[PDB]
Amino acid sequence: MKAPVRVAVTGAAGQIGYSLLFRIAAGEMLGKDQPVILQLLEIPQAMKALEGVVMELEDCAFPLLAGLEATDDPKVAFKDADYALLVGAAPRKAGMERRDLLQVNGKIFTEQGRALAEVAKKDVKVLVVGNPANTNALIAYKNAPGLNPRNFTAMTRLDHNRAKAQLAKKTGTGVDRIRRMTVWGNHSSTMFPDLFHAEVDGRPALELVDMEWYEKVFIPTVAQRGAAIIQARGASSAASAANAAIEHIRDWALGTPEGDWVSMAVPSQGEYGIPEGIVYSFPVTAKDGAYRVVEGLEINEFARKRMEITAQELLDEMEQVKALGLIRKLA
Amino acid sequence: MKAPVRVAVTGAAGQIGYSLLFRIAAGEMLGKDQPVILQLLEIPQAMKALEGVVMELEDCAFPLLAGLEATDDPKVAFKDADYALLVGAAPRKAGMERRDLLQVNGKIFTEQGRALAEVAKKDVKVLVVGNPANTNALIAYKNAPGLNPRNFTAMTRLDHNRAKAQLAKKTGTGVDRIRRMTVWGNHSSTMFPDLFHAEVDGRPALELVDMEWYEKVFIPTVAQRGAAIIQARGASSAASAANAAIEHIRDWALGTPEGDWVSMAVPSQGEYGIPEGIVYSFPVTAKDGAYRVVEGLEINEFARKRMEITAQELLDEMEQVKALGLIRK
Repeated sequence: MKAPVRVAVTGAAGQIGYSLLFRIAAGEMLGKDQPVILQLLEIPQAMKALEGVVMELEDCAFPLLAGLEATDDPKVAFKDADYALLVGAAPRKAGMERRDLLQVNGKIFTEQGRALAEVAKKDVKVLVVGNPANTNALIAYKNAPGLNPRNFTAMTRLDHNRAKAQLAKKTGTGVDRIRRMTVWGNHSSTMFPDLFHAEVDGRPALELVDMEWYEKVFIPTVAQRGAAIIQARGASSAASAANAAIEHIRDWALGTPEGDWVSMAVPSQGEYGIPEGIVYSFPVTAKDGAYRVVEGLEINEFARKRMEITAQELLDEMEQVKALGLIRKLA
Repeated sequence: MKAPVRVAVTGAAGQIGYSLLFRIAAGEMLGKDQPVILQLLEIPQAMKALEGVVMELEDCAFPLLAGLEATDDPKVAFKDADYALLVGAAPRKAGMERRDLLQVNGKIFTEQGRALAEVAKKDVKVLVVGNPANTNALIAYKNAPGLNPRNFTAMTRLDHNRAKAQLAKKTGTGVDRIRRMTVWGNHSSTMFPDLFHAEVDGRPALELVDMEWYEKVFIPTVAQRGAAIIQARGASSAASAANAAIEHIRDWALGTPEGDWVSMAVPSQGEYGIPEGIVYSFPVTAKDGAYRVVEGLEINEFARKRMEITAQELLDEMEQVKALGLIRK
């Protein structure tokens, strides 16, 4: 009964894409009743590989895959898009330093932001996965005049899920009984996983674990988890990143469970005193493609200090992209 | 909710495994009401990577993942297993001839068949994915005394799906309207994709495409599709292979759609005159862990010829393993 929606995915031949696209086409992101048209973008040098990924998608005989098109043109990939998952960012290349990376990312997200504003649905839901996600999302929305800034988000859901997994393991409880986890701030080493409002089968997390464990073990382990995957596998955490992306879009589009919330990095409107405009991870609830920051939560000194550190890092990143003229102003 | 089932997967840190485990844990193989305990096997040198895969699975916070354990011991991985997906086979190392590969696979699938027979559930459902799948399944079940040979299968579902995809493309129809595709025989270059019974939106396939296209374009293209993916991506078709494994198990454990059938390589009981014992792909319907070959189908000359060629290849393969004393002569 449902008309197809168009889902654009960039970096489509890369490792995250390879773990992402099949689950999307299977109906895992937007529902088993929702046909999808996949509009896939790569850089020119990866188009040959992308055509291979297209063949594999065909070879799954997915009943919900109502359309499938690969392109190297963002204005084609984003045409009439209902969702856009911006996975492809500047590749790490030998010789490239931070400022070089910033400029390449600046070009990518300026171009993609502009393309989205020109050709996508006005209510396109955008998720930036490619690193540095929060600041790339800022560049994208600032260069998408005519689109609601709050339709641009960045992914902290992988950190959020990692935090839930660590808490479940420590408390010996099923991860499905962990609620109200929050990761605040930047998708970076300064992220703040918040246990002060989290619940384990209805019980406050900090009645089951102590502050020493929280500070000395939990926080660093969540921060280092991406590195841990690389050390073990010799490859980055593509499958769990793809899972997190699916969950981020799914919970935004289909809604968060009653009594629970999720983490999403979204343009700040001053909630919790976070500077307006920076893309900052907040606890949020969602219903029908719209989300709201969960306000009213008590913030103690431990939390405030960490929320402020990560806010400042985001402000520093913003100043650097402002200095490169990638955005005019934060406000 | 259903009581949890134990799903064993070998080669669990490899490419097919990486595309397979997350969708199993998400409930895509056995249903959204079916919790799964994943019991993962790797060779010792891959255990470090497998622990990394374990961490990634944890980091997905899957509500249905009721247990998760990694091991290098088949008797641990297969313990109380309800399903066993045998993905890891002999790796292609420089300097190894076919005979060397056969010896290594013989060891692997003898050991795993014996382990399954010793420690898995008596009704464990087994799917061999690792190449050469049909013959590896033969070695496995022949060395699995006390287990129903009919519970040992090999995967031709990827060829099946590729065939449906090609027919949908050619006819300009949705792949969801392709029914009754069959791939017969070996998962090899001699496999036979059968359009004589296939239907496109209820219409016989061969009323929409002609025999010239079938023989000259369709068959070679399905046969070469794995090579096509490698040439394009620089890597094998891991994600679509994983998808095919999931569907093979899903349609077997749950059931095939009314009026439709799927392809599964199963130990032959002489259906269609196919020699007995060899693991051969047939059209089958299934439900609740049991399949039945669709019998009574009209087999014309074009089909018969190709069905016999691939049967003979499997017989030759069987004679190879018997001569190495891998199964009883």
